[PDB]
Amino acid sequence: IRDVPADQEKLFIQKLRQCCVLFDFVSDPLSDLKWKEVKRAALSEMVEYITHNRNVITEPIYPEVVHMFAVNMFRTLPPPTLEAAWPHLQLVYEFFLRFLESPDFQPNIAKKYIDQKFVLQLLELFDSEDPRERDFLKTTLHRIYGKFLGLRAYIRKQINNIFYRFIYETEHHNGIAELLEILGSIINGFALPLKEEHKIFLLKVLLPLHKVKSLSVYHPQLAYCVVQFLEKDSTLTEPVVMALLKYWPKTHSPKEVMFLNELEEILDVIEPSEFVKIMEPLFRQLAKCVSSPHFQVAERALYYWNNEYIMSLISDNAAKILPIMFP
Repeated sequence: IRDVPADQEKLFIQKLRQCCVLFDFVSDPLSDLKWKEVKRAALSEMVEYITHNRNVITEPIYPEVVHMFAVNMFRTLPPPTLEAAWPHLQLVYEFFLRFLESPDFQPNIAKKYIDQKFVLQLLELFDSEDPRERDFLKTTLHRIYGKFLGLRAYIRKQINNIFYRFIYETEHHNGIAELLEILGSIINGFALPLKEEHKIFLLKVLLPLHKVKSLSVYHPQLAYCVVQFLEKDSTLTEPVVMALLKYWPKTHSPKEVMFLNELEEILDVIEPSEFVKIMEPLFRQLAKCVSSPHFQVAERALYYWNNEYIMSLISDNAAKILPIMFP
C-alpha cells in the first residue's frame, strides 16, 4: 500500500497507524506472513529513522506513537513461557524506548498521553513471563520515572502495591526482581531526612520480602534496596538487621548463603555505633553458621574473616564478641 524519502511526517503518521493492526501469532502461526513482514519491516524502519535523523518529532506524532504502543502492548497475557508476538513487540518496545530517550523528547508534550492510566497498564505488563519483555519494561518505566515528575509519586505508590499483594494476598508476580531494580534507583533519590512513609515502606514491605519462598529469584535486588536504605539513613540499621535475623532460616539450609551475603554487604557499609547495637545477636547467628553441617554455609560465614573491615570491628569489640566466638 505505502512506500518507504519524500520529506513529510504525513506518511510517518501513516506508517505508525499501519502498525496498530494486530496479528495472530498464538493460534495460527502460519498466518498473514506477508503482512506481518510489512509491519515488522515498518517498525524496523521507524527505529532507524528516529535513531539517526533528528527533528521529526512534533506535537502531532506524539499521540500516534503512544496509541501505537498501547494498542500493541496493553493486552491480557498467556497462562518460562515466551511471547509468540515477539517479532513485533520487540520492535514496538525498541521504538518506544528510543522515542522516550530521543534528544528531541518533550516530556512537557508527552505528558498529555503518557498519563496515570498509561503507567498502570505498563505495570500490569511486568507480570509477563517473557524475560526480555520484562527487561524492556524495566528500562521503559525507569525512563518514565526519570522524565515525568508528575508521575513519580504514582509510580512509587503502585510499585509498593504490587509488592504488597505479592506478599500478603495470594497473588504472585515474577517481575519483582525487575521492579526492585527500579526501586533501588528510586531509593537513591529520596530527600534527607527520610520521609516517614519510606521508613514504613522499609519495615512493612521491603524487609518482609525476605520471607516469600521464591526469594532466590530476586534476592540480589532485594539486598541492593536494603543496603541503599542504610546508605541514606544508618539509623535504620538496627531494625533492618534484626528483621533479617528474625527471618533468618531457623532450619539449617543452603539459602542461608544469601543471608550471609546480604549481611556482609550491610557490614561492608555499617557504622561502628550501629554495629555494637547488633553485634551480639549478629555474632551468635554466625557462631551457628560457622558450625553448620551445610558446607557452603560454614564456608560463606568463614569468608567474613577475609573482610578486613569486619575483622577490625570484631577487634574493636573483642571483650564482648570473644566469649561468643566459641566458649
